[PDB]
Amino acid sequence: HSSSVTGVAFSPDGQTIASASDDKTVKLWNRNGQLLQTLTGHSSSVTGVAFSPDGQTIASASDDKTVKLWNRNGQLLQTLTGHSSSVTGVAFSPDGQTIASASDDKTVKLWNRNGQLLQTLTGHSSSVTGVAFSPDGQTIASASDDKTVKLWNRNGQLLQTLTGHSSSVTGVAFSPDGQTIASASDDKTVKLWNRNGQLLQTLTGHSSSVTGVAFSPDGQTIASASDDKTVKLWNRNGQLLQTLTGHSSSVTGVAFSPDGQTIASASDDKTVKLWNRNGQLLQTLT
Repeated sequence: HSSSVTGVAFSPDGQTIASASDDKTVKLWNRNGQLLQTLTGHSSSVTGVAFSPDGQTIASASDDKTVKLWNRNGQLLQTLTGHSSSVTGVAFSPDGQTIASASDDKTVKLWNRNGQLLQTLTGHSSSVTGVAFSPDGQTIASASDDKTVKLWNRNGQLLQTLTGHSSSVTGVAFSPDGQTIASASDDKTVKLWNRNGQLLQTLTGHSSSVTGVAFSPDGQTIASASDDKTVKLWNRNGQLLQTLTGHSSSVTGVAFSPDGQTIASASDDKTVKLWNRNGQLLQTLT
């Protein structure tokens, strides 16, 4: 990548890594660090990327106000138009049939893979910064600069507003068993919540804004990305397990391999880095 990497995701078998960048591309990489494809078509910075559960479809989010759907070989399949400002994040439903997009226009939109707008989730009072599907597919979680996470059903009905962060919420993730919700915030914390909206834990330790959060596939490990240039690994009890050091600028996103053994981090230093659960740096994708 020729500019900041803004997001990273692992394919379902973890053999392919997808990276989003301000250079307006998504790049696809093998686990061994070889560049496989560069997906070209967005007209401004790409802000996030997601793999479909089948590993065949890639979704990308962009400042050009669209989501694009791509196949694993780089073909553009759909352009999802409807947001009135920058799209900041994207997620697939667990059945791969629905795409959720987050936008500076203060909404989440829901789309089918044919590109039809299914629903607009309205309620946030400021930019929406990230979106996640519950692993049962029945709930949508959104993160916002209005300092909240909101939970929604597919009907667009607001279910819960999770309040407590003292600054913008930058990202959101469901645990693989759907029992826990993690949120990242400019207030330098990750907070863990249950589905009732109750705060379970506040993870403290990062020295600057937290930009993204992810669960291991067994839900036992939480990874957080920060402007303090680290990824931190945490257990469910909130204990800090590791600090992954090596990026030379802000870390913007993080993801786990499907066996939870490898962590991918995205950075403004224009790289993706791969790490072991032990905290050891493994590889750097440039």
